[PDB]
Amino acid sequence: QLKTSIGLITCRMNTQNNQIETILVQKRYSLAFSEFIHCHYSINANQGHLIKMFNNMTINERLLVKTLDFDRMWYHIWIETPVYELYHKKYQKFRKNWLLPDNGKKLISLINQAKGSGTLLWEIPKGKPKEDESDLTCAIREFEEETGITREYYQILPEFKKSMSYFDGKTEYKHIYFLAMLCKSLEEPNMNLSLQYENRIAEISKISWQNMEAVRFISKRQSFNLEPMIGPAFNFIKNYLRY
Amino acid sequence: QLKTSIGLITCRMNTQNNQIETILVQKRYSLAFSEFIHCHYSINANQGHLIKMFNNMTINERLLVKTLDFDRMWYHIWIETPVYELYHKKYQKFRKNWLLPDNGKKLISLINQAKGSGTLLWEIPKGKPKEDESDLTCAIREFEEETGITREYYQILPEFKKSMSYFDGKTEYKHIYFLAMLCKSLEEPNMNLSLQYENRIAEISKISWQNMEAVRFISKRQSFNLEPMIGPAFNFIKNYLRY
Repeated sequence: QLKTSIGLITCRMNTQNNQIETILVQKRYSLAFSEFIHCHYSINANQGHLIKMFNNMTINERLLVKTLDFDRMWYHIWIETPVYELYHKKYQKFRKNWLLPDNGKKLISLINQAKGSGTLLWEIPKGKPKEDESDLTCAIREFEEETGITREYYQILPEFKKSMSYFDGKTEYKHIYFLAMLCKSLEEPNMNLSLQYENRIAEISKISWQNMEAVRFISKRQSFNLEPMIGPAFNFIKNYLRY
Repeated sequence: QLKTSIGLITCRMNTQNNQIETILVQKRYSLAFSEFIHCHYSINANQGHLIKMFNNMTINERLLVKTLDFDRMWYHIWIETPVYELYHKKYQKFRKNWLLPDNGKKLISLINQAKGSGTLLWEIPKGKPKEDESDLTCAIREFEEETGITREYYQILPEFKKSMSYFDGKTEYKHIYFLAMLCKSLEEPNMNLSLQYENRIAEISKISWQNMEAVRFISKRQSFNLEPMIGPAFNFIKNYLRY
């Protein structure tokens, strides 16, 4: 099939240096954890995944799994949003895998034997377009759903549009990116994260300005490499700022 | 008074580059969170702290506080180690601050109004010496309590010893550091973190080799600056490796 996400690259010049920075966001939890409490694994096939899943969670996440209070695990991703059917499907699939048969003991054992720890991803804010939206409207909406940064702080630069496509697993994920330049100054965007706006924090743990060296530094340390999108983003910024 | 911690700086040469790296560890939770469930704050004095404490927690931590299940907050730091008296002291101090008076509503409100998010520290493994120990014995013991890295992997370099002293708050914290060079190769130290060794994970979320640029990068982004200890550590390594 074709999974397609659309995001926005928002940049500024932090006047202290002659350096272009962009907004990246960090995820609160790992994919591995999310795959676990949504049961994206089988207990009859693919052992090697079951082992990788547990290893690629953070230590805190594993500690949550060691609890066996699936509700506590659910809260970590959902934070009390009401999905009962979703909940109870996953809960019963959870109950039949390690509570009925072995009473946790295989799960708990697998948790203990799990070695190392995962890494929470830095990403360009991106999302899935609503049915009646233009690409750019999705990008705008998703960008400030995720950062509180409203329209009056940036100007869309219309003639930029980059598109990565992935199939490392497999199907095809198309990632499309517009570009924005900041105008009203905004020195501390990580300050828009607050538990009262439960959708900025549903998935984000940090918002932050990142120059290029930060972009490269983070990319050496996570599977998702994001120089191919910030590289051209910043180049386009430079050529724009000249004129 | 004189608070004194003693740690060990363990280095290697990752042959791929001509680059010296050292072991740093990351904390699982923030000081702000730990100050909160141990009641290192007053509700009658120092409002400005109460606000900073909440802001300097991670989003997950705040979500734990938004639970009001103090036991769930306790588990985050203690992971079921038996301290009942400690627990019940802190629980009752917790109960009388926001459960009795306002039934959470001021605490929950303060949580919601909390803006931004904290950062979990990267540190050189360090600890507090037992009563009958030499400095170096504390450093050795604490180093592999915290990383699983036993004695046969490194050689102590005896003629290095660095000592920082802090009083930004205030009292005096003396931080003393020995130096070790790796010998048996150890390509992936983050693999020693596992919930079966509950004391390596009690406080650590990642172990990792860091070259100098990583050291500087992390230091621009956390209050604890650690170039003054790795700087001389690496210099001493270089001069050692020559001869």
